[PDB]
Amino acid sequence: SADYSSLTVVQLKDLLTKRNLSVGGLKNELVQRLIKDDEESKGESEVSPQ
Repeated sequence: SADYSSLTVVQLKDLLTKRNLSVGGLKNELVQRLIKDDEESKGESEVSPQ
């Protein structure tokens, strides 16, 4: 999630291509995009109480 921001634009763009993510956004956009996708895959915090 944070390691992405540490990577270069080319590096981030490469990971996005492999992940099939939009690389049109700025570096920060690429980081949040990878962060969201990674968090979403893990399940993310979302439950419906009853």
